[PDB]
Amino acid sequence: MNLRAAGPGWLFCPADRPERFAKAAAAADVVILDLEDGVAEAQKPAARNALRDTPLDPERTVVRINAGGTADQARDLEALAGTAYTTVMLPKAESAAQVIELAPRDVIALVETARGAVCAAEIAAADPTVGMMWGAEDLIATLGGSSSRRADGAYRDVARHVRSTILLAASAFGRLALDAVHLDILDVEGLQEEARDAAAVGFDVTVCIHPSQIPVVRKAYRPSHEKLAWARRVLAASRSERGAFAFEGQMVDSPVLTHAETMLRRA
Amino acid sequence: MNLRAAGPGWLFCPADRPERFAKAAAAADVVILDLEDGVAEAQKPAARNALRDTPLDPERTVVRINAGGTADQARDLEALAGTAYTTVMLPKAESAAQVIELAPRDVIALVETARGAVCAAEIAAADPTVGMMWGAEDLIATLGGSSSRRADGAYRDVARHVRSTILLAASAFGRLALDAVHLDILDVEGLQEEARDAAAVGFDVTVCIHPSQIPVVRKAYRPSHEKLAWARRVLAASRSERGAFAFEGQMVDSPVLTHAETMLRRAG
Amino acid sequence: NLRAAGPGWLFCPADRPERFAKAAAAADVVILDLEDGVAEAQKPAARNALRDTPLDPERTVVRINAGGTADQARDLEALAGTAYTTVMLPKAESAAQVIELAPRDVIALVETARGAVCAAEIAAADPTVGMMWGAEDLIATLGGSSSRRADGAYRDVARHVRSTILLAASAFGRLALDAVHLDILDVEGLQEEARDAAAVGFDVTVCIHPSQIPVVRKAYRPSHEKLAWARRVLAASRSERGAFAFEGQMVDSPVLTHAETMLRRAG
Ligand SMILES: CC(C)(COP(=O)(O)OP(=O)(O)OC[C@H]1O[C@@H](n2cnc3c(N)ncnc32)[C@H](O)[C@@H]1OP(=O)(O)O)[C@@H](O)C(=O)NCCC(=O)NCCSC(=O)C[C@](C)(O)C(=O)O
Ligand SMILES: CC(C)(COP(=O)(O)OP(=O)(O)OC[C@H]1O[C@@H](n2cnc3c(N)ncnc32)[C@H](O)[C@@H]1OP(=O)(O)O)[C@@H](O)C(=O)NCCC(=O)NCCSC(=O)C[C@](C)(O)C(=O)O
Ligand SMILES: [Cl-]
Ligand SMILES: [Cl-]
Ligand SMILES: [Cl-]
Ligand SMILES: [Cl-]
Ligand SMILES: [Cl-]
Ligand SMILES: [Mg+2]
Ligand SMILES: [Mg+2]
Ligand SMILES: [Mg+2]
Repeated sequence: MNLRAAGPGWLFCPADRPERFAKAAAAADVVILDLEDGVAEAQKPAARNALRDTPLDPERTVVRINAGGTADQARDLEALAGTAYTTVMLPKAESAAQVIELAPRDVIALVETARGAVCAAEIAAADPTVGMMWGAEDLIATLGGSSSRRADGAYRDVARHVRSTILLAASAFGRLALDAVHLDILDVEGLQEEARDAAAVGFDVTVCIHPSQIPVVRKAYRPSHEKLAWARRVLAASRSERGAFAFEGQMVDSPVLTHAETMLRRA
Repeated sequence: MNLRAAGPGWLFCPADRPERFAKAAAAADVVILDLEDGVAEAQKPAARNALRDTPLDPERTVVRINAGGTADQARDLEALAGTAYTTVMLPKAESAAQVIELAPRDVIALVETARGAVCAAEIAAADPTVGMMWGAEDLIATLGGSSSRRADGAYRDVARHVRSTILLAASAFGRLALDAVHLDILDVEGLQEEARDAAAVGFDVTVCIHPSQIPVVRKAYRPSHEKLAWARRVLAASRSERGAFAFEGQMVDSPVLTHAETMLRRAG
Repeated sequence: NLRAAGPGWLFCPADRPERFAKAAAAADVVILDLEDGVAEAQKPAARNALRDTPLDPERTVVRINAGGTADQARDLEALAGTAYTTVMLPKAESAAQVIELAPRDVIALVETARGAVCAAEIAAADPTVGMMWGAEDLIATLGGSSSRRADGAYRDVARHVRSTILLAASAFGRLALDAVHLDILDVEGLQEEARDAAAVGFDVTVCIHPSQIPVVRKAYRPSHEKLAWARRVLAASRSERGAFAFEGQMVDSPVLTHAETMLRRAG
C-alpha cells in the first residue's frame, strides 16, 4: 500500500454509515473507516457488515479497528478477513506486542495514552508498523484530565510533548507520521496553523474529522509562495558556492539546501 | 493509603517546626512532613524527633525522607520505624533500585535531576511506587543551571519537558501525579494558572509550600460554572446520539464525553 | 582540557586554513569542520589543511563525517597524523558509532530522530565527553522544511530534542552544547538563546561567526542584578535554617546552588 504517494488529507468516517463511504472517499486522500470510537458499541456489528459490503479502493483506505485485547477487535479482524483492506489503525496502541499480533497486516499505531507515549519507540520499531499517529483527546481523557487545549486554543504541554515523541519515534524507524485531528471544525485558522507546522516538521499527514477540512489541509502541505520563492533563491545562489556560505544574512549549508529542495518537491 | 481520594491541596511543612504541624494539617488536604531540603542538616535530628513527638493523621501525611545512598536516609528510616507513617517521598529519585529498597513502604518518587528524568519510566514502574512528583529547582541545580523560569515567569523548556515526562511516566503506571511547587509565594496569579492547567491535564495534586496557597489550588481544580454547564449539555445531548456527533460546532466522541464526566466528578 | 575553556566555541570549515588563526584567537574552542561546512569535492583539501595548519589540540575539536561514510574513513586516516584527540560526530545515532572512534574523546552531535531516540545510550558511551544538537539536519532528516516558526522560536520538535540532549548529557556528566544561531547579524536573538542556554546549564553555545563569540561570552555571565541577588540570598541564608522566604520567594538548597553557580560564572 503506497501511503506516501497519497495526499496528506486523511478523513475519519464512521463505519456504521456506509451511505457516506462514497463521498468521504471522494473528498479525502485516504479514508479511515472507523470501527472504534466513531461508532457506538451497539452499532459495531452493523459497522462490520457495512465494511465487507461497501468496499472503498483498498489502496486509499485504512480501517481503524478496536484496541488490543478487546473482544471488539477480535470481531473486527474476523470481519476484516472478508475485505481487501491490508492496513489497519490500532487505537490506544501501547506495546510492540499489540502491533506484532496483527501481522501480516500493515499497522498504523495511534498513540493516545500515557503508556503508549512511554513505549513509542518500541511501538514504532515493531515490524508491522508503517505509521504512527497521536490522539490528544484519549490522551487527556486517560490522564484523568479534562482539556487538551488551553484558553487561547493552543495544545497544553503534555499534548505538545506527545506530538513530538510520536514524530521522532515514527521518523527514527522510517514510519509515516500522522498529526492529530482538529476538533473545532470551524476553526480553519487554527487548523491551517497546525497543518502548516506539521508539514514544516515532516509530518506526512494531518487527519481530519470533517470533509470541509481536507482542502485546508491539502493547501497547508503546499509550501507558501514566500517559502517557495526563497527555496529557489537560495538554491540558485548555492550553485556558485562551496560548502557554507552566507545568504540573506543567514549561514547556509547542506541541510538548509535540503529544506529548500523538500519545499520544491512538495509542490 | 487512600491518597487518590484526599484532595489536591498538599502542603510541605519542614519537620523541624512541629509547632506548625497542626496549622499544616488544618490548612491542607495532605501534609508532606519534610526531612530533606526544607531542613538544615544540623536540624534534621530534631526533625526526626518532632516526627515522633508531634504525630499527624497518617492517612493525610507523607514524610519526605533524604536521598538514596545517604547517611541521612538511614537515620530517617530508623526514625520512621517509630512512627505510624507508611508513605514516603523520595527526593532525587534516580533509579528503580532506589525505590525498591524502600519496600514495603509506599513511595512517591520526586524526580528532580537529569538522571531521574531519563529514568522516569523505570522509576514509575517500580513496585513500591504510588506516585510521581517533579522538582524544577534541583533539576536546574544539578543541570548546572541558574534559573528554572525565564523573565516573564514561564518555566524554561527543560523544566516544561520534565513536567510532561513525569506526568506521562506516572500515568503510564497508574501512579498519582503531583505537580511542582510554586515558589513565588505572593504570585497567586501564576499559582492559579498552573493549578488550573495541572488539573486540566490530569495531575491529581498541586503541592504547596505556603498555607495561603491551598485555597488558590482548591479553587483551581474545580471547573468553571461555564465548563460544567457545557459538560451537562454535551452529556445530555449524547444520550440521543450514536457514536461521534457534532455538537455546538465541535466533533464529539468518547474521550470528549469522558472529559465532561471528569469535570462533573471534580465538581459534584 | 575542553571542559575548562569558555562557552564560546566556533565552527570553521577546514578547507579555509587561512582562517584558522583568526578563529583560534576569536574563540575559546575551535571546531575545524570536515563535514557539512565543506563541499565534498573540497574535503580532501580540507584534510590536507588539517594536517598542514595545526591549532592547539587542547582548544580544538575536529568534526568528522558520519559513521559508516567513506569520508569518515578518510577523515580518520588524516587525523592519525595529527595531535587532535577530540572529535565531533555528526548524525550520531548509536553508542556503537561513538565507541568505534576510541581512543579519541567524542562530542556526539545529535541531529536526526534516531539520534534523539537513542540519546541516553549515545551519551552513556565511554568515549563521549559531550552532546550537541543540530536543528537543521533534524528538520531535514524528518522530511521537514523549517526549524523555526514565523515568530522565530524553534518549532516544538526542535525544542523537544534540545531538552532531550541537555538531559542526556547531564545524566552522564557530559558537556552540553547548544545549537548554532544561523542569523549572523541577529545578536539580539543570539543573546536570548545563549542567556537561556546558560540558565538551564548548557556549557557552550556553538557559533558560526567570530562576531558571535563576544555575545556568547557575555550571555554566560550573569547580569549585575542577578549577581547582586546571588550575593544577597547567600548572605541571607547564613542567618537562616533550611527553607526561608526571601524577596517573595521560597528559598532552600537548590536555589542557593543556583546563586553559587552565578557567582562561579562571574569569577
Ligand atoms: C517559606 C517559609 C519558611 C516561610 O514561613 P514564614 O513563617 O516566614 O511565612 P509567613 O507568611 O510569615 O507565615 C505565616 C503563618 O503561616 C504559617 N506557615 C507558613 N508556612 C507554613 C507551612 N509550610 N506549614 C504550616 N504552616 C505554615 C506560619 O507559621 C504562620 O502561622 P501563624 O499565623 O499561626 O503564626 C514557610 O512557608 C515554609 O517553610 N514553607 C515550606 C518549606 C518547605 O517545606 N520546603 C521544601 C519543599 S520545596 C523544595 O525543596 C523544591 C523541590 C521540589 O525540592 C525542588 O524543586 O528541588
Ligand atoms: C558563513 C561564512 C562562510 C561566511 O563567511 P564570510 O567570509 O562571507 O563572512 P565575513 O563576515 O565577511 O567574515 C569576516 C571576517 O571574519 C572571518 N570569518 C567569518 N567566519 C569565520 C569563521 N567561521 N572562522 C574564522 N573566520 C571567520 C573572515 O575570514 C573575515 O576575515 P577578515 O576580517 O580577515 O576579512 C563563515 O562565517 C563560515 O564559514 N562560518 C562557519 C561555517 C560552518 O562551519 N558551518 C558548519 C556548522 S553549522 C551546521 O552544519 C548545522 C548543524 C549544527 O549541523 C545542523 O543544524 O544540522
Ligand atoms: Cl472490501
Ligand atoms: Cl519486531
Ligand atoms: Cl545545610
Ligand atoms: Cl556538496
Ligand atoms: Cl543574566
Ligand atoms: Mg481516541
Ligand atoms: Mg529538591
Ligand atoms: Mg548537521
